[PDB]
This record gives sequence, structure tokens and C-alpha cells, in this order.
Amino acid sequence: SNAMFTINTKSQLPIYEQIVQKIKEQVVKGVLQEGEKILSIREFASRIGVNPNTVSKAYQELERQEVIITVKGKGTFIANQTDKLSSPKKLAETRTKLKETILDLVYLGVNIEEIHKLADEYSQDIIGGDVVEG
Amino acid sequence: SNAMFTINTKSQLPIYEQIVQKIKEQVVKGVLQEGEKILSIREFASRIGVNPNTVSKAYQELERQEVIITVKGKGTFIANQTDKLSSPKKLAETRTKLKETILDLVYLGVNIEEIHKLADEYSQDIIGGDVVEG
Repeated sequence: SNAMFTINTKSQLPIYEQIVQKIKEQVVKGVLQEGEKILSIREFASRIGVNPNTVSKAYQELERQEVIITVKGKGTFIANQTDKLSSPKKLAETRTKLKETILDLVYLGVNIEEIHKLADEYSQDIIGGDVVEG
Repeated sequence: SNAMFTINTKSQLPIYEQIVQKIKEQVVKGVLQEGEKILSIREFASRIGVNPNTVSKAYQELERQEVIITVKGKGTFIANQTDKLSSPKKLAETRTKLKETILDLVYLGVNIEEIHKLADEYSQDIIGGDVVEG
């Protein structure tokens, strides 16, 4: 029930990571909702034309990050989103990534004003439009 | 002539990358200036107590990114900073890293307001204070 998406084989991001990040973004958009059943590893691999082992790797990483949950013989679902406590360690690691990225941009001559602008643009692209039912 | 710095062996960043990023940050701060001679690989490894091969790896990456320049038999220097053209490919890759990092934070429940705040804080920490001579 995930929406199909673009995969870029020349990206710096491995295919499995692209899958992880697109699923995450779709949850952020509300395109995928808590409890929603998504495609099985094999169904998904078959549909997008990707190595099933690559999709398995992505789903394992998604479950590790608690984005999805697998219930044996029942399927794979989007995990609890409402009252989840974000992993402090993941938050810490992600803040470090933000810091390092800002250092890289600043070194390359991008000023903080331009960085705020980019952050707004990317934030808006991630949040997307709006999805409803009924 | 680089300033000594903290290395965190439990960081998600490999030691060589920590060295690359600290040198870059010191250039951003003006602690290291264009043309300034820095420690040789062996001098630096000896001083910080790191594997010389790790320092060599960092210096290779710094030269790849055009942060430093090595002149055979003369030493290693901070590369041109004034009229350098930032690699469009590196800029593009770094912008992608910003986007992915923002997605990760937003997924973890950090709002764009908090992200702008973090960006300002990290930007200020990178820029640092002020270094002069005379």
C-alpha cells in the first residue's frame, strides 16, 4: 500500500537506503499511516524490479528504526507513530549528521542564510501536500 | 600549525574523517589560513598518537577535497581559499545529505523551527570566535 517512487541508481545512497528513506518520507507525508499494511518483501521487489535481498535489507533497517513492524504470517505494517518515543541515540546521531553537513556547506561557501532557505525548501518537499479519506 | 583537537573514538565518524572535518573547521574559523604550513603526516600522527596510516588517509581526503596541498620535499599547506570554485558535484552531494538529514529529524519528531535553531547553533559553533595577528 506504499506508493511507488523513484530510485536513482547513480545516487550516493545505496538502493536499500533509498527504499528506507522513501518509506520514511511517505509516513511523514501521511501517505502511509500507522497500522497500514504495506507490500511484502517479495511483492515489493517484484513490483519495483529490485533484488528481493535488497528489499529485505531495507525492511530490516526500517524495522530496526521502528518505522515498520512484521507480524509472522500476517504481514508488514507501519508501526506506531502516535505516542512513540524517538530513540535518543538516533536523535543524537542525526544531530551530529546535521552539524557535519552544515560544516561541509559552510566550507563550500554556502552562508547560513542560504542554509535556512534550503532547510525550509527540503522541509516543505518532505511534508508534501495533503492526503485524506472521505 | 594546525591546532590540536578532540578525537572521539566512540563517534559514528571514523578517526580519519574526524581529522578531515576538524582541519576543515579550523580553516573555516580562520585558525588555519590559506598558504599556512601544517604538520607532516608523521609529525601529526606522532603528536596526536594516531596510526600514521590513518593520518595519511585523512590528508589524502583533505587533498581530494582541495582543502590542503602537498608539495614534494617542501611540506603540506592549506590550499587556496580566496577565489576557489567549490566543486558543483560536492555541493550537490552535500545538499542531498542536508535533505536526508532533515527527513530523519522530521521523522523523529523535530519540527522545522527546532531545525532552524539547531542550524544557527551549529553554524555559530563552526564559525567560532575570532583569530588575528598584530
